[PDB]
Amino acid sequence: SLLEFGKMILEETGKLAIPSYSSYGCYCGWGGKGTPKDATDRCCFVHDCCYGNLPDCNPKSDRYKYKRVNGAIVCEKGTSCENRICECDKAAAICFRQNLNTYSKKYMLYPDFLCKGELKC
Ligand SMILES: CN1[C@@H]2CC[C@H]1C[C@H](OC(=O)[C@H](CO)c1ccccc1)C2
Repeated sequence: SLLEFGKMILEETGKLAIPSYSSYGCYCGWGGKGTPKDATDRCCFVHDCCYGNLPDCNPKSDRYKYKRVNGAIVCEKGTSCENRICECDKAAAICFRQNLNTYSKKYMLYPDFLCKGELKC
């Protein structure tokens, strides 16, 4: 679920999902179009594609379970949708962590008109 993803993001990065990642660049928090602005935005692009691989799943609301094995995220078995959603979220949280070194506040609340063009998954 979105709330679980937000908790995972905070655990991983030390940043609150809202507002650090809810309106960032062209793909974080609201998706759509444009060339991703930087590595963090590319994490969101891929996360959006990942959810897009699951047409008949409901990532915003469906809850999954996971544990930590030392720092590692381990998705625990639930329904097939839950397992796949968890793997999408885990990857995005790791990606955000890997790209904190280039996170830029200038991309928070990024305006929609600066995001044009389709980028295929
Ligand atoms: C799980 N749902 C999909 C359709 C709305 C959502 C979120 C999707 O893509 C996103 O993760 C983005 C954030 O990057 C998002 C946009 C708008 C609302 C919630 C999430 C796929």
